[PDB]
Amino acid sequence: FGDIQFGKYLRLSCDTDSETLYELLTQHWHLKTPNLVISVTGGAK
Repeated sequence: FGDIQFGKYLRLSCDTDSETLYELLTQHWHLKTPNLVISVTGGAK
C-alpha cells in the first residue's frame, strides 16, 4: 500500500480479476470515464 512522494502505488498479483481492481480504483478512488486511451511504448530505452 501507501502513497509515493519525491501518487499512489500498489503491488498486486497477476492472477486477480479486474472487477475488484475497478471497484478499488473507482469506489475508494476517483470517478469513472467517458474515454480510455492506452499507449504502448516502453521497450524503447
